[PDB]
Amino acid sequence: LYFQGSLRETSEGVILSVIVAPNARETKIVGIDGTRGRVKVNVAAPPVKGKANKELMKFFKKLFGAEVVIVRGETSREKDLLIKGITKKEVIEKLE
Ligand SMILES: [Cl-]
Ligand code: NA
Repeated sequence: LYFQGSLRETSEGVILSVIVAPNARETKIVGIDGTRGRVKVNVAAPPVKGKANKELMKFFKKLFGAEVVIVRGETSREKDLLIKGITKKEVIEKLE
């Protein structure tokens, strides 16, 4: 997997662009959507009541060891996550 099309480094940190597939057995990175420039993430939650947002952010805060917030897409499948205070190098190392 090449994650460089799904990330950009901003003033505040790194914006990781994902597309969520809900209702999964396990939350996990499964591939790259190159048409969207987004990481495909299976999410073990239903897509109701913010449960997929909660699971998604829990999984990524654990992975990066950084504050993760949804900056765009709270009610979309295509969510942009700001990982505050981190470089793109560090995020790519963690995604790999
Ligand atoms: Cl910027
Ligand atoms: Na949700």
